[PDB]
Amino acid sequence: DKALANVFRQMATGAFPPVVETFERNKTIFFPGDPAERVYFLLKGAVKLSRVYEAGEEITVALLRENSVFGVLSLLTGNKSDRFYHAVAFTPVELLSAPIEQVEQALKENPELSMLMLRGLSSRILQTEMMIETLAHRDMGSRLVSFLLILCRDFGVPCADGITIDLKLSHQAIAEAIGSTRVTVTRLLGDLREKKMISIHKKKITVHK
Amino acid sequence: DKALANVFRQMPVVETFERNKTIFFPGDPAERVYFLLKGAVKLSRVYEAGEEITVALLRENSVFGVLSLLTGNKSDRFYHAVAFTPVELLSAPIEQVEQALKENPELSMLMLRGLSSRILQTEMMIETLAHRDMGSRLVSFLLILCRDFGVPCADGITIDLKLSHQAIAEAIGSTRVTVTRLLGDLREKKMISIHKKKITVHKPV
Ligand SMILES: CCCCCCCCO[C@@H]1O[C@H](CO)[C@@H](O)[C@H](O)[C@H]1O
Repeated sequence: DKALANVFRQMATGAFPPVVETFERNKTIFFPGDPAERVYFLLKGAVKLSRVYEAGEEITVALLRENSVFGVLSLLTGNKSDRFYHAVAFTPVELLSAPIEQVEQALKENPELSMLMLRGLSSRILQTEMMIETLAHRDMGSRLVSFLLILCRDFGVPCADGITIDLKLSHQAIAEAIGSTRVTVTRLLGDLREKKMISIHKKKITVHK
Repeated sequence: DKALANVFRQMPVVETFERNKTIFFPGDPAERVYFLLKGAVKLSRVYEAGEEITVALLRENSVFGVLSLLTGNKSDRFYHAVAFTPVELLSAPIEQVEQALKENPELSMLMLRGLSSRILQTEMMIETLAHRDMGSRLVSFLLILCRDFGVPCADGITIDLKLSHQAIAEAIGSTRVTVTRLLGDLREKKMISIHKKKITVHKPV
């Protein structure tokens, strides 16, 4: 729509437009250690962004929803070459991507684009802060509940009993987000279901509240 | 430094806050934007269910109090900003910032670096808070302080801030006594030493 076409207009630099890319569920968009080459704009689906820290642990930093920008921190920084993030297609994803150097060029004396970028960084901050609340819980049960509520907000569809998260969710993908094992998540969701707090239909979780 | 002045010249009150004093409260609308000149600011977020959790430690040259505007929460912040140590800062009414973001082309470009820095600081608190044991959380938090406020040492890195056990506990979500005993254990192991209420980390490595 008009918003998307605007992004094309603000990103034109006399070479390629932003490219459409699609990724299947659970496919990696970019790996830590890989050259940080492109900036991404999420059109459909959910992206799990994680960071590999200095001691080497990988931790989810954000569950990015449609309209988010990512892969762009390096450009806004000093040092640039090497990605320390892992981006994964949490669900099937469609996005736009452009070389970092194109973004850097397009930003040049372009208040409209830097304002779009500012809103993007601000959304990234808010989403990272949601993961803070999730991971601050020392018990896995509460992390799982907080994570489900992120998904309710990002992808939830109202219904009689509550809110249906509008994605087919694997237990392993959930475990990876919250730093648990697939086995634990299956146990916890079973506990939640037996307590009548959630129901599951065709792999879509409905949270009753 | 020169960059912070640059952000300001695009966009008035000088204020000081003593240690632990609140700069702004959650539930209050965003009234001003703040440029931090001296000291440390602890930003925390109040979440829907009512828990308050640290989201960033801000150091000199940070700009804060503007996020809420950029995200449509000008009418009621869910952030709490506190002088983690005694602070000095410059502030401006948010209406003037709003005006500048709409007139001055170069302004939002100059703010991208500040927001990027905020993301990186929030991600450090992610790594700290994801630790389920308080000992690891404390150590991670001490390392954040070493990066953000550390001064190179023959002994190692000295965190150049005078911090109370209670302020540390609040930041990492622990009790005062837990932090006291953990710092005690770290001193017994020679991993840190404390002189004139300043912590030196001997090998952050
Ligand atoms: C295509 C690869 C380069 C990415 C830079 C694009 C910046 C996108 O910016 C975004 O555009 C959306 C649509 O209007 C908005 O709704 C967002 O709030 C905004 O941050």
